[PDB]
Amino acid sequence: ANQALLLSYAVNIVAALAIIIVGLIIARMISNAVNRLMISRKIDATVADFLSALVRYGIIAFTLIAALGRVGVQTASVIAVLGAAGLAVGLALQGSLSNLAAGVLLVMFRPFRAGEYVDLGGVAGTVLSVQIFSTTMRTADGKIIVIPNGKIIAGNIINFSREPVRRNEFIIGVAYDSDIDQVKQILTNIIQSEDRILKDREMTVRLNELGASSINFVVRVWSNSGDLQNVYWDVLERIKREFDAAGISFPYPQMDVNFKR
Amino acid sequence: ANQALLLSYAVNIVAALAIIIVGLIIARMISNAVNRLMISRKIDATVADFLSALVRYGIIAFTLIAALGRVGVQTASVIAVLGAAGLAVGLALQGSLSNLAAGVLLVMFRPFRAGEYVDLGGVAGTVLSVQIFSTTMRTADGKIIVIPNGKIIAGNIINFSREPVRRNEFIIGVAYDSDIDQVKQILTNIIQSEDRILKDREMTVRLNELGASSINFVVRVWSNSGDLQNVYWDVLERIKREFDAAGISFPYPQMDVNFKR
Amino acid sequence: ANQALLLSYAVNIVAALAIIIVGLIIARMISNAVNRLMISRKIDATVADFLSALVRYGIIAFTLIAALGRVGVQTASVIAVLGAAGLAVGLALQGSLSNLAAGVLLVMFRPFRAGEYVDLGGVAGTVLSVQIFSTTMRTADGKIIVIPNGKIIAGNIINFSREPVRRNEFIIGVAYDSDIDQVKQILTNIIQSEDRILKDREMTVRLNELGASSINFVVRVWSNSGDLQNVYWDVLERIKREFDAAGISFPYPQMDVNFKR
Amino acid sequence: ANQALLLSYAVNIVAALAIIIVGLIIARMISNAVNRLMISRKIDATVADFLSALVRYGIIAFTLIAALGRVGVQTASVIAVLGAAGLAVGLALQGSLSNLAAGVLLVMFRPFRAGEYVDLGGVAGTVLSVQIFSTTMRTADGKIIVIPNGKIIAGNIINFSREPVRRNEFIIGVAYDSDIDQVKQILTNIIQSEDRILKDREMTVRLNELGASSINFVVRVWSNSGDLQNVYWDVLERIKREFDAAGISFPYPQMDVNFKR
Amino acid sequence: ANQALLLSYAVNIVAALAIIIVGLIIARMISNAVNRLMISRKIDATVADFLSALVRYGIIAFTLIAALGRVGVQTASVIAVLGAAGLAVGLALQGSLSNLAAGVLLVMFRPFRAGEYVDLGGVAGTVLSVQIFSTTMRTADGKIIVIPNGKIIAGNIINFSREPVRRNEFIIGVAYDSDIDQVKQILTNIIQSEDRILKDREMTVRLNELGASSINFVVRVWSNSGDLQNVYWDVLERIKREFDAAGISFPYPQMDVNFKR
Amino acid sequence: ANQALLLSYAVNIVAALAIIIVGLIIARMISNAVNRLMISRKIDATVADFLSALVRYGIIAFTLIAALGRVGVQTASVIAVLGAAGLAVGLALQGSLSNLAAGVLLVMFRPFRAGEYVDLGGVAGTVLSVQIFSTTMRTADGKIIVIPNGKIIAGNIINFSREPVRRNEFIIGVAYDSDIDQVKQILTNIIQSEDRILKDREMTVRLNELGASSINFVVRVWSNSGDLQNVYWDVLERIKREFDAAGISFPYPQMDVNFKR
Amino acid sequence: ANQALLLSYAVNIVAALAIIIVGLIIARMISNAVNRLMISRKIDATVADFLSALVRYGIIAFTLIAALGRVGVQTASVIAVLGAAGLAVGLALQGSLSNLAAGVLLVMFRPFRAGEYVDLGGVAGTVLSVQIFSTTMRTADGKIIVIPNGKIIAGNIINFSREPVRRNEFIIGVAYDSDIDQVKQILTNIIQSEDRILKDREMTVRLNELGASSINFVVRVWSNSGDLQNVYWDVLERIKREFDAAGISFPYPQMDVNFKR
Repeated sequence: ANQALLLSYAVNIVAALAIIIVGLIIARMISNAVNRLMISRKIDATVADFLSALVRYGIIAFTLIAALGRVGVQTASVIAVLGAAGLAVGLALQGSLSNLAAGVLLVMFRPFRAGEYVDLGGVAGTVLSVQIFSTTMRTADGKIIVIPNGKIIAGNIINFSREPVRRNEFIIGVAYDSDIDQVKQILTNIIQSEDRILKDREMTVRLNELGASSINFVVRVWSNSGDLQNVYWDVLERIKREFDAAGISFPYPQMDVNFKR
Repeated sequence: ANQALLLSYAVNIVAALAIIIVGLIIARMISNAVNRLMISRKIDATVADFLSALVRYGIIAFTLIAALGRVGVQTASVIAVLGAAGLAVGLALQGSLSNLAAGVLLVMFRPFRAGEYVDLGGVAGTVLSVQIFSTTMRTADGKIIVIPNGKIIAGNIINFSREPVRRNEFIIGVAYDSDIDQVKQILTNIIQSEDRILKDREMTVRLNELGASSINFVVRVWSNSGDLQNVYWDVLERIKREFDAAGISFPYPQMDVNFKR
Repeated sequence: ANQALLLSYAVNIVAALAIIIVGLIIARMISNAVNRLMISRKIDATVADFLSALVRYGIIAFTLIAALGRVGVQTASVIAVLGAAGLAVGLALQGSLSNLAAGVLLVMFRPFRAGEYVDLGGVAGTVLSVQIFSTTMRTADGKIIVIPNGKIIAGNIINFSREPVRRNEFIIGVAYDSDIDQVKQILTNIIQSEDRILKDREMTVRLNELGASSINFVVRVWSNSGDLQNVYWDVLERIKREFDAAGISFPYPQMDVNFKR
Repeated sequence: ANQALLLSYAVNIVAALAIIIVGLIIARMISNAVNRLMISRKIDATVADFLSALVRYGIIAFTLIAALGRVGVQTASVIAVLGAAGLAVGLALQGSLSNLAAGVLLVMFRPFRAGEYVDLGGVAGTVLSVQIFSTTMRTADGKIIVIPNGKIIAGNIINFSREPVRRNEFIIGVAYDSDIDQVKQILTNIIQSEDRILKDREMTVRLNELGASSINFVVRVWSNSGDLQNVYWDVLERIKREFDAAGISFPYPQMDVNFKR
Repeated sequence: ANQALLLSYAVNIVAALAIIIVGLIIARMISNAVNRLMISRKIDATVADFLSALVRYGIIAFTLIAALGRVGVQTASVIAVLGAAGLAVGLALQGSLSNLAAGVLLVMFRPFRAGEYVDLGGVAGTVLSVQIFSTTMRTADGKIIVIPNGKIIAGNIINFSREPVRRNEFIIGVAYDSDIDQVKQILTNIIQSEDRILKDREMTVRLNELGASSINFVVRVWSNSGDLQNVYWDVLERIKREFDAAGISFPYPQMDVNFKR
Repeated sequence: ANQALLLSYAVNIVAALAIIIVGLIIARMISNAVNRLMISRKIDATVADFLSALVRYGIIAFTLIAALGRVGVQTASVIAVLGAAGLAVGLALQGSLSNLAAGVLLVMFRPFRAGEYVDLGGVAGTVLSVQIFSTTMRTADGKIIVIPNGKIIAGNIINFSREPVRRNEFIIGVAYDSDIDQVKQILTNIIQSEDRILKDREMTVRLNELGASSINFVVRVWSNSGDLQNVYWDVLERIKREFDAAGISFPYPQMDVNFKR
Repeated sequence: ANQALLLSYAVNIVAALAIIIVGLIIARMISNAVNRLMISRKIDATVADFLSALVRYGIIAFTLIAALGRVGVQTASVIAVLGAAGLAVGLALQGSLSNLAAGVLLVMFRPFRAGEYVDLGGVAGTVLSVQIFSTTMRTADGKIIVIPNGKIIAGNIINFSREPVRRNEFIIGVAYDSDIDQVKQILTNIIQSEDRILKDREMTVRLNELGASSINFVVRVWSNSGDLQNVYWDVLERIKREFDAAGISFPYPQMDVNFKR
């Protein structure tokens, strides 16, 4: 009956039992605290129960393997398996965490605001709100699109309404017989008569190219962002009316045919 | 016959034997408990047996290498191999775990509900149900599509029926000789006569562009989500009837030919 | 001639020799057991021999480095190299393991069954069987396609025959001079005369759009899944016969030509 | 002159020298054994020499750092660097190892055999042989394609000759004036006169659609895999001859023109 | 009542209590310091509070597990879980960190400057500013685009205004009957009359190809970057005027028709 | 003045100083040896100096942290940082190492040889040489393409000249009025008159399809690889001459027009 | 008042204080040295200050946790967090490091030189210089493109000017009535009259195909790299002149029309 080694072993076993008992009570208390906190705010019953069960299982596994290590059982392989499981969970949650970080960045740097008409990688609409994981926008068609923030941060973010002034472009295709200077002066008169077109900005009216069936002119004018569509429609209808009155004819697809027999 | 070192070795070997025996009985008991639990609920026989065999093999490997470590055999390489295998399994299960996390997020944030007509990255249909891993939707054609939740969370989620009001768009192509104001007033009268078109929303009737063979007008009106298709059909048929009665002719593809010889 | 340290060294060397000898016999016995088990069931000779050789090499390396560690040679670098090799093997087997997990999920959740006509990401066919790694389907052409389960789980799974009722769609292009109400009533009579078209489902017969050379009507009717193709063919032939009898003419590509000189 | 600590240090230095000397002789002997084994079979001189040099360098590094650790120099950073290098090599060899695993799977499950005409993700040809890393197929053009097995396992594997019976499809475009029943009965007579067309399989002869310039019929018949092309050619030529004899005319692209001025 | 082991245990427990108390006060002090520093500069209240809470939780977890380790509870599994969480966070923040590094590189090497018209992988505009994470450019249309720096560093960066001289290219399509030397000399005279075209640079005027309906000439001239568009427009209008005066006719799409019956 | 612990500390400090001094001299000697070896063969001065500096810095860091560990400073965090840096370097060099492994595989298995006309994923040319990292080929146009070996190993490798015999295919489009048997016999006579066409291989001359404006025949013949282009040209010119002599007319795009008004 | 354990604790605390003080002075001295070195060469003030701050923070964290470990506080979790941060930084810098390695390889193997006209994955231009991270090329248009070296190493590198001789190809489309031998002899005479066309290289003049409206000949000739464009232009203009003189007519798009009513 040794008094040193046996007492050391008794200390080890009592310490292991204390460790496991304290771990059990700690897991129970933290489970109760988490349940109370989740009750204190909005939460789903099923998801909250799953979360509490998962954290309880984790803590009881921790204390069980700690007691095993104190007893003398090597738990290095169990630690390796737990690390592998944690890495698997991290890889699984990589996407959601990346979306969360992207949402944080979007909140911080404010590339776009609520109620701001923007285009995000092929989808354009007025932003309603930005959440932690994904934004919500309403298209001009009236559809609702929910875009995760990670793919928003990736790629360009076109902000339409950041600049108060935007430029219109008109492609006018008239017949080759039309008088170049006459067309240019008619277009210039139309541009001058318009009050919503900025006068200090460049007003480009030039012959752009020679198409297959027509000669294409380019008309580039700037206007306020909130009036661009109306300016475009007004200038287009005015151009059509003026060309019809002045005899300028928009040509149909031309063709040159040669007869055989 | 030493009394300290030999007794220490005897303690080590007896402890190793106790560890392996306890590990075997623990593996057997946990296997029985898992089998009973899987019997208590719905499970496949083959899959349940494979799962029980895998967990049994894992636990017996744990206790065997623990006994080896207690005896004195270094098991660091075995731990390295087991960690590599765990990492391989984690990488393999990354996709399924990501789908599970995405499904949890879809349940939580509720981007779309059951019975809600939505479009998910090129496929549109009415959602039937959302499971842990994948959703199910029925297309308007009547087909069933099962979409994993990970690729739903990735990319945009178009929700058609979230907004009660959606906008229609009509592209009317009439001949260049038609009277612009007459066409506009006919379209406006048609829009006014329609009761299902919202009057407080913007009712756009403008000349949109000058096409190759026709002048294109744009007609944009809003209506309730549940009547959009009928409104479109009614307005289209009414437009055709009114243009036929009023003499406005939709032009066939025009061509200008010039003869040689 | 010391009696403590030298005896400790003798214990160490004898223990190392015992460890390596036991490792060799254990490797031989497990190799024999694996060979016997592989003989007891279906296996390839070359692949089984390679597997047995690989596991034998692994076990002998384990016991050799364990003996080195017991002797006193540090094997941490060898453990690092073995861990790197295990990680490389895990990355290599990631694809096959992912396919296995996907196959397990396909068995469990049963998105599609054997003999069920489905479309899987661009390939459509009747499923023959689902294996652990890949499925087999026969296309309507008669071809055999083997699809790994991972890419099945990734992306949508269109199930054609899950819903007993599917909807047909007919696009009828008639000349602009045709009477809208006459065409609609002829189509409605044809739909009513058909017994295989469900009457309780919506039977849509509306003017869909105004094409370049014709006005397009939309005919949407539902029918049983096993009769959809025959219903389509019958309705199409009936429509052609009725339009030919009633004088409704399907227009050829129209063109409007204007002569110069 | 202490007798315990100094003797311990002498033991340490002698053990380190023994370790390094034994490591050198072991590296030399294993290098000789590897060289002899590579001589005993087919190998490249340059590649074999590089492999032997690499393994020799690895073993000498192992024994050198082991001697350093025995002396008392901590080699944890060296172990970290070696682990990083091993991980880099594993990532580099991931592709080749994945190809090897894919080849093993292809050998095991036998999705396709030698001399079997298959299509593998856009390339179709008769398989010549399957190696450890890549297969070889000959296209019908006579070209040789070497396909790595990893990208074969990824994606679908279309096996043309697995099913002894395949289905042909004929798209016949005849003028709108042609008699539907007459065309159907002529096609049916042609199908019946053919002996290589399976009679127990479905023989589909229906009006498929109404094209822009013609009405398209669908003819679907099954035949043996080794006669499909000849059956197609024979049926096509027979159809042309019968339609020419019976007056059925395949229409050229139709056009409806309207004159102005 | 032992005096060595019990005193050692008392030292351990007192040291653990000291460690946890010092950890708590250190966490509180560093939280106060971080809050003060964030108050001293621009910061969001919510984000700053979340950051302080996260760092406080991290530090208290560190000191709690340190106290557990001092007491004697093994915390290796907790360390494994914390390492997995850290790896998950690192993978999540990989994108933002890559953008930060790319922005640093863009600042250092200066591929483009503010106010410099450039094209970045499909989007072209004048750069306004470069931030830590993303740049801002204004397109010629007037739109604002925010581009993350990582995708700028990836792929090419076209710098339009780095070179003071750029080359124009004119594609002139004239009828086959036109005189080649006459067209060449007219184009050369037009090029010579232009003062904004560099004379020391190559002035290419050659017959480029034989098109379907015309023979295409290539005109390549260099000019200053700030005058390229005006030079193009002037040369184009001058070419049209000179060809109209000289009788050179730009041909409409030719066609050769042959009559049957 | 203790004689045990103080002497132990003196041993520790002297051992640390010896370790650092030996590390410095070893780093210097290995740097000199590496510089001499790089001088003995072809090397760049800048790259060699950078490599020597990097290895010197690595070795001095190793010995410095080893001396710190011997003194008693824990260097685990430094080891963690060094491991992270090594992993970063491994990820950076992954691409180059993968190219090296792919080049080794290409040398070993010999999918293609020097001077062998092959196509490698969209680029076709005659291979000049294969290096450790990338190959070089000359296209038929005369251009030089350098292809990294990794993307060669990935994807298919089309070897044109591996098979001595390749098959030609001729698509002949003749008018619908032409006599099928007459065309077939003319083509067969042309095929028979050709001596470079293999007679034992299948010589396919069949009516392939019914095109929009012509009936398409398929002519498939085999020939030696070194004469395929000349055989194609000769057969094509012979076919044109024979059809022109025999009255068979290749039809221009047909059109059927119907007049209105 | 014990004299062994208390003196050991005093040694530990004094050693910890010495470690932290030495760490602080070492961090300060290395910060001063780094600042001096960065002053001695070109550097940005902001970036240099950030780098010095980062390295100072790293070193002070190292020494602080070392002092904690010496005192007795376990810092394993802190080491885990630092390792996670290092891995995150490594993943972030992976792209830049890969670009650096690719640039080193480009310098070493010299796939292309400065002033060498090459095409790099869709962009072609004359290379100006190659830096550590990215190259710079000027397109023939005069634009400047900066290409990171990683995407240069990935994918093919087309080197236009490596081969002194390149081959031209001319596609000549003449009417079906033209005499084949006459066209061939005219083309051959044109090829012979050209002195810049290599005579020892193959001069291919054959009928290539039968197009919809013309018969296409292929003309393939080789020339020096620095004269290819001029040779092409000269041969093209000569061909047009000779065909116009000899009566050979390049046909316009043919059409065969058939009249109804």
